[PDB]
Amino acid sequence: RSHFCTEISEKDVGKIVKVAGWCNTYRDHGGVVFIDLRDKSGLVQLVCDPSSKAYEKALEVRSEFVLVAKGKVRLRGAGLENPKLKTGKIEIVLEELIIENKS
Amino acid sequence: RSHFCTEISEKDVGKIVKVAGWCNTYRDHGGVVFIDLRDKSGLVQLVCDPSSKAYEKALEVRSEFVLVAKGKVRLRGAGLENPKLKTGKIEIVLEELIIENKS
Repeated sequence: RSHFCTEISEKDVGKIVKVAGWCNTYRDHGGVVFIDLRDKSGLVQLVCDPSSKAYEKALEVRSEFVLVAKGKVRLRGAGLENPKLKTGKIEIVLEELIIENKS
Repeated sequence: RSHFCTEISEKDVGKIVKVAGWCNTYRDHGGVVFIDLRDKSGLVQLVCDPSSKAYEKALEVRSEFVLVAKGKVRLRGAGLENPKLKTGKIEIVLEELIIENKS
């Protein structure tokens, strides 16, 4: 059972959640993949590094790809909170990712 | 295998296709459900009537819900073609539908 993006907050840290949406922004810096996932409610940040089983799939993501993602909620890094997002204090550590469109 | 929404064309008439996207517009008229499904490639029309197994699920659709749909491609009926859309000569008769968000 999924959450809408903005139903996830600092209250959910430690929980495993499922979200479904589309890629608003994909970013890759220092080997770490950051995906802003958009759904009807708004945005949540997915984070994936090479130790995750989802990483290879995460690397194929492009803007507007349809994604169904599962992972654990955690706080964003020190000084990395985004005050303009409802979910801006947290991110989802990506454990599983399905790209519903082709590759 | 999915097609991107606007990869579906006249050459696909009669074939079964799978598409994934979000609801751009939901319309219900005369008991028939019309969904403009949007993905990275653009829009395609899904059509669903009460004789479809996917009808009860289709009734739950709202704008911006993430959908994964399967159905048969056909020509839009005479006079119903929409030349303002790439896929405007065709539509998908909905046979199966999954709503990936909570509905």
